[PDB]
Amino acid sequence: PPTKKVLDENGQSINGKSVLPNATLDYVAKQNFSQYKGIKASAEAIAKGFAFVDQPNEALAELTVKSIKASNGDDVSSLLEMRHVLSSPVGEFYMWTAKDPQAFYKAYVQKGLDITYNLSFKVKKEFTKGQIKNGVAQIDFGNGYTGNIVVNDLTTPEVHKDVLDKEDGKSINNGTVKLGDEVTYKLEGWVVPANRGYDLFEYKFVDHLQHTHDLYLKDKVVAKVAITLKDGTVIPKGTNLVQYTETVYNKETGRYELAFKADFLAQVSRSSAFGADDFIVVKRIKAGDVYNTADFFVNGNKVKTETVVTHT
Repeated sequence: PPTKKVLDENGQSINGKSVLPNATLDYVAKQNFSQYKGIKASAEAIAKGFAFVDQPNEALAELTVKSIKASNGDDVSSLLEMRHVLSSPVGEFYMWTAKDPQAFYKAYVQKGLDITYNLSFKVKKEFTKGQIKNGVAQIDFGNGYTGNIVVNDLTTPEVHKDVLDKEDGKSINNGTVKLGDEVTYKLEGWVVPANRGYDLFEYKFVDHLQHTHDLYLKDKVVAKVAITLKDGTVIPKGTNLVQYTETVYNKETGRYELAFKADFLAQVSRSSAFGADDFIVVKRIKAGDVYNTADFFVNGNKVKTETVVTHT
């Protein structure tokens, strides 16, 4: 039985874990010949040859073969012929068959030397949920054997903005605000799920404040869920996360950023959820209609909130 794993940056397996739209899926697939060590196959069995099959589902796109190596270190790619088929599998798939069955049998199969295929793919931009699947099979001496299917959920992030009279107050969206008064923008972060196959290096809001009408006073960032770090420390929901963040505000452009420090985010356990809400307090200093939107970035993935309005 041939096998396939899916690996993270650190070379660890993440079969069954969730990933983000910009993931690179790094697959390691094994054509298993170690069980044939010492075999004495007949010549007609040998002449039926050897082939390895990889079948990705509709989620995956741009194949790169990064290497094909035997377990003794040999680069064997020039001994195989790759085909991409599209019409024991029966739809769309990749296949590698040995060009010279005899020589391949002697050098690799009869010696029990497994071949490892390192393949990477991207996710298609129009696959925004469900399961990313990749399966393998192998054909030896004309007999086909399926191996395992590796499965990963694709989670597209999602965020919201509201405008409030103040924190844990009420929405005033499309409402009126007296001149000189304060309002609070709430940016609702995505809860990054437990059972993910990646660590966080970026969790960040960019808010384009309408600086001609709104004066940035201050901000506050709070945990939306209990957060568990790798060493077991639990950070209660509702906790003020300020010292794990950096805020910057350019008064000439209205650009506001709040970002978590990479060193903190690295401490969060892959089996904890993670999320924060950001409250931005502004003072209304001019009459007219005041719009607000934000962008949210999680590990290089960008999404936008809705646009809110208030009137003065």
